[PDB]
Amino acid sequence: AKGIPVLEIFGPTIQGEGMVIGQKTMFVRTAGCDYSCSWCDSAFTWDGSAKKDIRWMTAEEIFAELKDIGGDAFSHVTISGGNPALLKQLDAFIELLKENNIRAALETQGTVYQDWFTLIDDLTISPKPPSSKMVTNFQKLDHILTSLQENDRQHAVSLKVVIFNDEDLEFAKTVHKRYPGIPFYLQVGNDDVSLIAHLLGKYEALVDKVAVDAELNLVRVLPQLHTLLW
Amino acid sequence: AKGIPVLEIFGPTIQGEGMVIGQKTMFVRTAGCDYSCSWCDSAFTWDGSAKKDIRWMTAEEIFAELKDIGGDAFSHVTISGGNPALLKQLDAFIELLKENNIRAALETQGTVYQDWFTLIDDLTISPKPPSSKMVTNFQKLDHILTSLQENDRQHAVSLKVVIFNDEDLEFAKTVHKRYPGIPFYLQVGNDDSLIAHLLGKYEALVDKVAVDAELNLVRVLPQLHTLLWGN
Ligand code: MET
Ligand code: SF4
Ligand code: SF4
Repeated sequence: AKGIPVLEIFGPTIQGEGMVIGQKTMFVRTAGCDYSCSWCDSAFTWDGSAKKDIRWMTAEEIFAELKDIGGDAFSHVTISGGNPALLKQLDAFIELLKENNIRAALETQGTVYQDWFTLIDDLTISPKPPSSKMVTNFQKLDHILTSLQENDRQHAVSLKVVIFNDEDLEFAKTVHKRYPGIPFYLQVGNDDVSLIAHLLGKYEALVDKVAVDAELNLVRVLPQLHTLLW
Repeated sequence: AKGIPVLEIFGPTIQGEGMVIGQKTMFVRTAGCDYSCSWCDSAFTWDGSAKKDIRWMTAEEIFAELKDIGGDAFSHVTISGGNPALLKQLDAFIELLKENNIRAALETQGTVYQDWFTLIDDLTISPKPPSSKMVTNFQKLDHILTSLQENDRQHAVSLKVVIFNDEDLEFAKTVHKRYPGIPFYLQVGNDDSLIAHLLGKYEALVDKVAVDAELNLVRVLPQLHTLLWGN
């Protein structure tokens, strides 16, 4: 259990949200989360239901399976969870992706810092809104973004906040106004219920609210391309 | 100086494609295109259908109307056409946007180069595929990207090639392999329900790139503005 807890490896596919939306990438979803958000779409990563399905793999084993699935049709890998920032062992895998000249992306809610953050080309910090029933530690969020700006990583970091209600939108203003020099992405909240027409109505409704708000000018409102496709 | 040929000024809205998709911005559409692409969705910018509807405004007049439409709910302006690169007069309007601390974006096919290219925060070079029946001058395209990489503007330039068939996809490989360092974008072409048809075209384009080894550092995106409001 000294390796990397891997849950699923699939691709190539398109990143459907965030800073690198549309990027063709391979996904390596790891296990473990320090959050228990109310609308966690990947609860199996932390509730223990997929504990038996965990495959503790080394860095070279993950890369070998990435080549058996993606072949040579990928140059970008996305690590997700869960909260992959909880795993310090990922440093060996992120370093392995760099040796093979492969760009790496990762999303974390911003509760724990790792030294290998400086190696991520597309680092997404995603603070969770109050609708998740999670308390946001802005002190730890400050330390992470400050450490990234000191290590000359501003070009690789973005902020993404999912919006389910008007209270989440006010939370996004607090995060955006606190870190003005960081690209800010607003994502539409998904409520599992022709859901494609229901989602474009939710996306357009969020765009209309941001269009009239003067405090959310340097933001990017995006939907989830994956849920619209599949 | 000289007035800027403006066709329409609206916003705030979101950018629906490419380098800064989803970015809230104000659109300032200029007139004049040195191309005549067969599927030009903005034919009125160059065919001469709306010569009377052109307002030759100065840099201060355009910025004044931007504040009347969007007020303080915008910090990003996108210049579209047409081919705004044919207008040297835009240097005054872009400098005015930088003075007011406003980011600027522009998309051009990449024929003519201007000095104010170094002032664009989100510059998109969009070479046209063979389906446009246009001839791509790669010798003239190399000059633009070389000038940007010399003026330390590689962090603000991207390539975007719209795809309608398999022949356009092979043209995107030639452009992507010719400029590896520049971020590359693939966009779905619209035949012009429309929404359910474009998703099938976007899904089909994703499946083709998913098994392609030459188009790896590529972002495949549709037209978001068409999926919400259509034509
Ligand atoms: C759909 S990928 C993201 C899943 C989950 N919201 C996370 O933070 O990892
Ligand atoms: S951070 Fe993501 S994976 Fe973790 S509980 Fe929240 S939604 Fe689920
Ligand atoms: S370059 Fe763009 S605006 Fe100009 S003719 Fe071609 S499609 Fe139309």
